[PDB]
Formats: sequence, C-alpha cells, structure tokens
Amino acid sequence: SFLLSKVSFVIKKIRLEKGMTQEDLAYKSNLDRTFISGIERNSRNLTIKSLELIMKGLEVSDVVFFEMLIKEILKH
Amino acid sequence: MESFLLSKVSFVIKKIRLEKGMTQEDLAYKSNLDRTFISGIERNSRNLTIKSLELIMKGLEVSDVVFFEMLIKEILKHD
Ligand code: NA
Repeated sequence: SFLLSKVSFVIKKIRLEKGMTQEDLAYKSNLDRTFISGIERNSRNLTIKSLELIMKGLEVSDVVFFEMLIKEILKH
Repeated sequence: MESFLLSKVSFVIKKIRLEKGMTQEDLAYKSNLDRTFISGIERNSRNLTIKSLELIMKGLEVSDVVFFEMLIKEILKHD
C-alpha cells in the first residue's frame, strides 16, 4: 500500500519532531505500543478512527496532517 | 460522540461518488467491495482501513492528492 507507507511516515515524522517516543504516543492515543511500532514499520493496516486517535495524541490539526501527507505524496 | 474524521471521510466519498454519476452499487462494483459496506460507510456506521480507502479512490477514479484536497476543504467549511 503506497498510501499506508505515506501515512505511516508522516506519523513518525511528527512524533519525532515532538520528541515523543512510541510509548509516549501509545499512551496519549490510547493505543497499544506494539500497534504504534507496527504502524511505523509499515506492517499494520490502520483505520480512519485509529488515525484520528493518533492525530489527537500528536496534537496535530487534521488539516495540517493532510497537508503534510499531500507534500509527502508529491515527493513521488 | 461519533468520529469527526470518519464522518468527513464518509461525506467526501459520497460527494465524489455523486459527482461521478455513480450509485452505491456502482462504487462497490468498481472498488471490489461489498455494497453493504459502501452503504454503511455513507451512513457513518462503518470504519474503514487506509487500504479500503485506496480501493474506494480507485473505484472513484480520483487521485490520493485530489481526495485529500477535497477532505481539507470539507473540514475547513465545517465550522
Ligand atoms: Na462511516
């Protein structure tokens, strides 16, 4: 999945710019650590509702997240 | 309450579907997904995976970028 790889990269990019570890993000998203780790290794098929929990955990605005996603897609 | 992003994703799928002249059944046929899953999405009653969204975008003949532009606009126009 090309789009899953891009969404996963943006997640990681924002997590790392905020200084959060995977455990920090798991906790704030109310998701399991091993699920966050799986997403970032591009090895898990994320839903829209889980994506929203991750955006809330990151405290990133929905519009900003999708602008970043578009930028990353356009690199290709 | 219900997921904001899910309701907006759902709404953009329906909007594009109708702009292309397609029925729910048509979109199911072209996405290779069950018609009852299409219908559930649009009634804001079904979550979907990123990979199902990609199949829907292929059924809609819309690029990822155009889909996300439309999503951004619909989020902005919500108050
Ligand atoms: Na839905």
